[PDB]
Amino acid sequence: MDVSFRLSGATSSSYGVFISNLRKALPNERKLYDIPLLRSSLPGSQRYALIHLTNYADETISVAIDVTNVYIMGYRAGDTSYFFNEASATEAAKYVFKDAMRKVTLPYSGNYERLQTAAGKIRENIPLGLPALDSAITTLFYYNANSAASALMVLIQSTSEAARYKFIEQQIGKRVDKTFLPSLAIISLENSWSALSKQIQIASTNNGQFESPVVLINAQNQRVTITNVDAGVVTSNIALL
Ligand SMILES: [Ca+2]
Repeated sequence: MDVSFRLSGATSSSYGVFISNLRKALPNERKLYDIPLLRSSLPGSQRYALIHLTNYADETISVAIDVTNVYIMGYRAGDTSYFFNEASATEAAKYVFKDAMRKVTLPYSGNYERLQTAAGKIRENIPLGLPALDSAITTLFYYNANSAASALMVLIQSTSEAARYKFIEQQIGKRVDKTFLPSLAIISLENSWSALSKQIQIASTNNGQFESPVVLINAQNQRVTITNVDAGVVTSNIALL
């Protein structure tokens, strides 16, 4: 289906549906503990998915996602494509937005270390929420090299990260007419996603137990360590492995 999200008329529920639809567009190798396990490898023609986002002023950006790991590869605004300077994104450009009249290769890869350096700010200090996403879209639709990095981080957390965790989806979706600075808990989840997924996978081969504890930060700003699949983050939060 055409997976889109319109900020004009948005509600917490319409954002939840958009994120649910985005997760459903991702092929699954199978499920582990009721959580979809992403395909570890796919041929280019089956590897990328698109989602479309419209800001309050009815301006739209289309976003390319690598279905193997939910990473954002690039976006399109009108007749121009923009891809991250990284191997996976170069491949993505061979399969999506192929008919863009103009193409540009962003100055950096899609990793937070590179984007934070390019933006001069860390995720902790960049407001999220639906109004934040509207502004990021406007900022990306009228591309400017000096402002794209920060907006891309808002876009990425609003899509990929929300898709990976129900807590993140919920937290962003609840801010309909206000923004908010993400908590260390949100940052901890994003940072620990590959480590956590890997431990859940390993847990399935170890009678439900992690081989390496995963230390996280909860909503109360407290450190808490996860060691098995009975943990709330595994049973009621992570949505993709
Ligand atoms: Ca994998």
